[PDB]
Amino acid sequence: EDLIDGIIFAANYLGSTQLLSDKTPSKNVRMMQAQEAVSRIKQPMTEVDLFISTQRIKVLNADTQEPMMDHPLRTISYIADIGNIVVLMARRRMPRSQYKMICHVFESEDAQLIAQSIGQAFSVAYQEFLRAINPEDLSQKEYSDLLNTQ
Ligand SMILES: [Cl-]
Repeated sequence: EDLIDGIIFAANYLGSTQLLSDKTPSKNVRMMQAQEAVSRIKQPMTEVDLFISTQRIKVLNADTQEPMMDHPLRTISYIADIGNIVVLMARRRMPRSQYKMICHVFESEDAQLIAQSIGQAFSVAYQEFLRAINPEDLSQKEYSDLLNTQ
């Protein structure tokens, strides 16, 4: 076989928004944060390399090759692409009972491939809960809802 364990994409990092809350943010709140982040795109940027594996997503400065963000895959709450834009949201570590959600925005010719690569690295892990129900017995609306709350 020719299994791929990691992939790196060039992209321009446009910046991020951060949301603090006293309870984990709902789906409706996360989608509001994602739209607001996109609506801010005018435009300063940093060239980055975006590394995706089954364990984590890391953003490296392209020029220095030093990490700027390192997110374990299990903390990603949302990934989407629209045109050349990629939006990636992650729950940041906070003391107990405080919550911080970060929404990063990138631009790349490979936006759709990047979002697809993240999405599938994720739902690979999430479906690894055969040892906790058989995903293949959940409808589309059931699995989709699992991903949006769990
Ligand atoms: Cl890794």
